[PDB]
Amino acid sequence: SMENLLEEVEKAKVIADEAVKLQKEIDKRCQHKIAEMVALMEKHKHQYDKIIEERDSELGLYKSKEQEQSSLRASLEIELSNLKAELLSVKKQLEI
Amino acid sequence: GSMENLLEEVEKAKVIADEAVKLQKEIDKRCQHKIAEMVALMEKHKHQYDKIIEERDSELGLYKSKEQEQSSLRASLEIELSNLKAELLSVKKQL
Amino acid sequence: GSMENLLEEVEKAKVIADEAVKLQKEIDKRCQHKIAEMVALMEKHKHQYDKIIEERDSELGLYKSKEQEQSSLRASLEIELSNLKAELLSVKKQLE
Amino acid sequence: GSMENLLEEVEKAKVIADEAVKLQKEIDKRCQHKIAEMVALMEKHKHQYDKIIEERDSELGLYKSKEQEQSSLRASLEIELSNLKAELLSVKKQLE
Repeated sequence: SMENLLEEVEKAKVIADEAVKLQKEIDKRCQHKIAEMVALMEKHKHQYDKIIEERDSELGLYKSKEQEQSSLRASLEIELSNLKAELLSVKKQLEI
Repeated sequence: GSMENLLEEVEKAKVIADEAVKLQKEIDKRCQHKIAEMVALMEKHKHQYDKIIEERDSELGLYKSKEQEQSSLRASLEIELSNLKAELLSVKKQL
Repeated sequence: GSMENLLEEVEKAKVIADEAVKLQKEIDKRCQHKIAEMVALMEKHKHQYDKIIEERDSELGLYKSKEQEQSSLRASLEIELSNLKAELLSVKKQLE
Repeated sequence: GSMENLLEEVEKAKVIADEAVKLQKEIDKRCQHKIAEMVALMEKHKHQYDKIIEERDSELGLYKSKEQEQSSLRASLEIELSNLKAELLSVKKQLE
C-alpha cells in the first residue's frame, strides 16, 4: 500500500504538470488571438484617422470650386434672361 | 412673326438651362452626402476601436497581476506535492 | 506526529488546487468576454461595410441614369443656342 | 446695334455653359474618386474581418477539445488528491 501511495503522489504531480502545461498553451493561444484582433483594429483606426483628417482640405477645395460653379450658373441664367429682354426690345422696335 | 419664334426659343433655352442647373446641383450634393455618410461611419468605427485599445491598455496591469497569481498558485501546488512525496518517503523509511 | 503534517499538507494542496481553479476560471472568463466582444464588433462592422458596398451598385445605376439626363440637357442647350443664333442671323440679314 | 449684341450674348452664353461643364466635371471627378477610395478601403477591411473570424471559427474545434481535456485533467487532479487523503487517513489510522 505504501508503494501504491507513492505511485499516487507521482501520478498526481504528473497530472498537475500536464494540466499546467496544457492550460499555458490555451492561455497563450487566447492572448495571441486577442493581440491579433487588437492589432488589426489599430491599423484600421489609423487609416480612418488619415481619411477623416484629409476631409478638411478636401472640403476647402470643394467649397472654392463650388462657389466658382455657382458663379458660372448665375451668370448663365442672367445671360439668357438679358437675351430675352433685348429680344423683346427688338420685337417692339420691329412693330414700327 | 419671326420675333415670336425667337422668344419661344429663348424661353426654351431658359427652361433647359434651369433643369440642367437643378440636376447638376442634385448630382453634386448626392455625391457629397455619400462621402459624408461613409466618413461618419469610419469615424464611429475609429472611436470604438480606440476605446477597446484604451481599455486593454488600462486593464493590462490587472490581467498580468492575476496571471502572476495563477502561476504562483501552480508553483505552490507543485511544491506541496513534492513535500508530500518527501515526507511520505521519510515515513516509509521509518517503517 | 508526522502523519498530521501529511494530512495538513494534503489539505493545503487541495486548497491550493481549488484556488488555482477559481482564479483560472476568472482568467478564462475575462479572455472569453474580450474575444467575444471584439468578434461582435468586427462582425457588426463587416456587415455595415458589406451593406454600403452592396447599395453602391444601385447608387451607381441611378448615378448613370441621372448623368445621361445631364448630358442630354447639355446637348439640348448647346443646340437650342445654335438654332437661336441661326434665327437671329435670319432676322438680322432680313432687316439689312 | 441691337442684333450684334444679341449674337454676342448668345456666344457668351455658349461659352459660360461650356465653362460650367468643365468645372463641374472637375468637381464630380474628385468626388467620385474619393468615393472609390473609401469603398476600396471598406472592401479590404471587410475581407480582413471575414478572414480573421473564419480562422478563429475554424480552430474553435481544436480549442474546445483542448479545453475539454483541460477540464478532464482538473477532475483527475481532484480525484487523485481525494484518493491521497483517503489512503493517508487509512495509513495514519493503521499506525495508531
